[PDB]
Amino acid sequence: TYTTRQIGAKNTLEYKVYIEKDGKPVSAFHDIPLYADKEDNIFNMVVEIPRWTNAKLEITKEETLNPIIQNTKGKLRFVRNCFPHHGYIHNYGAFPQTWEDPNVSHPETKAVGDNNPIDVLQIGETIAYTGQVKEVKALGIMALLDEGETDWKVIAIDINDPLAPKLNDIEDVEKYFPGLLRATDEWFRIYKIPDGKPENQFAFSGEAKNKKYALDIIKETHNSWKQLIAGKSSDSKGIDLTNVTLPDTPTYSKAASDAIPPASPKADAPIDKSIDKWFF
Amino acid sequence: TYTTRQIGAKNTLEYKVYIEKDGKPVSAFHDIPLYADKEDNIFNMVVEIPRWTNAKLEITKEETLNPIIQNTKGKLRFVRNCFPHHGYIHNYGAFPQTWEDPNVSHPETKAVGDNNPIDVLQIGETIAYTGQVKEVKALGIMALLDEGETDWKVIAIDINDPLAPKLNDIEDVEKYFPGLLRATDEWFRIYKIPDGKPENQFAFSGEAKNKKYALDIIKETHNSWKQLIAGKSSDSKGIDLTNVTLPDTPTYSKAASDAIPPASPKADAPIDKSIDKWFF
Repeated sequence: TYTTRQIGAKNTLEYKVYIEKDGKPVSAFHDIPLYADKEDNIFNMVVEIPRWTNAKLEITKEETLNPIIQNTKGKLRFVRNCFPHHGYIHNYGAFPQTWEDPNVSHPETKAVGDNNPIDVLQIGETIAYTGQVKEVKALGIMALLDEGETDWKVIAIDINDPLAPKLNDIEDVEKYFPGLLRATDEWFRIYKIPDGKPENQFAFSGEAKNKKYALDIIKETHNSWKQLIAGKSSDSKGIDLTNVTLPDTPTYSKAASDAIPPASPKADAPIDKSIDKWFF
Repeated sequence: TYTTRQIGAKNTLEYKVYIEKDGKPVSAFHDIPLYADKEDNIFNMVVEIPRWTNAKLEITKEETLNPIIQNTKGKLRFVRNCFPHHGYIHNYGAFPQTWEDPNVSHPETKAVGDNNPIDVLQIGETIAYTGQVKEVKALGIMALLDEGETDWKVIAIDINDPLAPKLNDIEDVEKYFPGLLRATDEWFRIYKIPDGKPENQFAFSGEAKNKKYALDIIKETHNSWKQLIAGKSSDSKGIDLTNVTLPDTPTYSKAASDAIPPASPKADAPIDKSIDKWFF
């Protein structure tokens, strides 16, 4: 996408993240393709959860979509610091341009699909870029069945980062990052534990596929989101489609950019000392 | 001790940390007792390595002692981010007022003793205070024999922090923080690995004692440092003893406080992206 605007905050509850594309705002999940960068190579992705971070920000329902500190009980959602590890490790992306239809769950995914786009986790040597739009190639794919919701795990890396031609499938890692697998598997369950959510239960007995399953899963991810733009296609379009990158959608308001107020970066808001808590 | 002055930096190489006691500077390892706070309870300690931190700062040879980013090869010493875990986890203290005499190693400590004071690691819910002088009670004690050097591990916690009357011995943790033990054991070895230092090899086959061994080990720690102040006592006094808290030492220059230039906190200096590296 390019650069983004920092809406001063980081927790408070006003920190509005807005990524900008070239010369003007943008829109993740919409104004963010994917199969870009050597169609026969990989694609770009967005970030909204740097490693070692108890914070969790998303992007949906706002206009152009943007990460945030999800709420629910009037307050920022801080992910527990599970004993093993720290806060949030893996980074997190969200191959924007896709949508996990709640219904349609393909074979081997009863929990059908969900709302939020797709979850992507890249093990890039460098930290995250809370909205940092960097490239990366898909490796393996992980699936997690939680609260009747078809969840999947994508493996992407900074194609530009070292270990490029080194990682091109699941097998690898084990040799390079032999401990990133099972390390991710659980960490997810307990992720809900200290919060009111016991375990989850990974799909496929608990095994993940390779890029083959990723590319496909990632492919049928955009299409499901593409065949949606159409207009009414989806019988349930609860979100902002508006896209100035598709003059073929009754939502091409290329004027929804200037409207976006200029960035207002303030300062990282202090986080309750409750976080940094190793929940065993 | 009280408050301290931040010598702007955090890495650059000018970040000079200087803790202040009440109304005036101080001196760790010297102007920092220990058996203070219910002689029949615990004692205070200093910090210089917050959890999840690849940075390593000490305090010795400067005047009043102060943490730093040890060098050796013209450059800040950044601890690897070993795969398992992150950067630096445990915090780290240094029951100032003691000294591990290079010679004299008691029975069960061939590698005799070393220089640096004593290493202390407290699992306080709250983060560290790079120099934060907080209380805490001693629990267990760990020893590590590396490069012919009698190293020990102290277990202290924010007596004020939760899990107080809960933790009072090694056994515990296992139930409270069942995973903090072995978690510390190694993490140390590989600590040198990605740097040029293979493994280490914990002492006592690799087992640690309880508070009993800690209190004693911690006790004979100060004495060894006390019987030193005397003056020449130690045949090798390579450091600054100057102490304005002991008008009984040819180094009681209570005037070494005003001299200390006022704090000059600047801003956290950017750290090479080389750090945040999970070395498997």
